[PDB]
Amino acid sequence: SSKPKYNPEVEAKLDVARRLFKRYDKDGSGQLQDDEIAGLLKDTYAEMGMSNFTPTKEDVKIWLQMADTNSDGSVSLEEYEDLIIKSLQKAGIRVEKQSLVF
Repeated sequence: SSKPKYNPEVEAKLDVARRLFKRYDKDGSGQLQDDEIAGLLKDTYAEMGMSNFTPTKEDVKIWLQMADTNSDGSVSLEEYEDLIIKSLQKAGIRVEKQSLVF
């Protein structure tokens, strides 16, 4: 149970999906639909800069379940963030863990 803490180069990749997420969630309750994720990613990647690299449906189902803990059965932004990470690796983007020093 680790948080999305990576280099400042990859972190920016999450800020994008975070700005587009709210653009989809009409309920404005920080919650989004799963079936909408497929289409949401289409515009997400574009803003991320990733080209010629679409998130496979076989993988998406995995990323969701990986964060589909015991709940109503919906997808939120908190989970949608970590998803992008695994979706970026498939493209060939190496993401390592970093830690600041107080």
